[PDB]
Amino acid sequence: CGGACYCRIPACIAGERRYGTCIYQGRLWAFCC
Amino acid sequence: CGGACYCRIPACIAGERRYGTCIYQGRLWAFCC
Repeated sequence: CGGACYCRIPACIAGERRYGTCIYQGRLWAFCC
Repeated sequence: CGGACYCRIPACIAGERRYGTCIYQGRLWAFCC
């Protein structure tokens, strides 16, 4: 629980920060932790 | 708990499935959940 990350379009959730980009299912996403 | 996934080189660990790819700090990683 915690210490991990997610992919989100268009942006990360308030409280999180964008650390890079995901490539998933042929779309680009924000990589958020 | 936030995100549940990680970026790993070279591959995911036990208990995980690869969902895509991360672009992080100028390189490519396995996106694992």
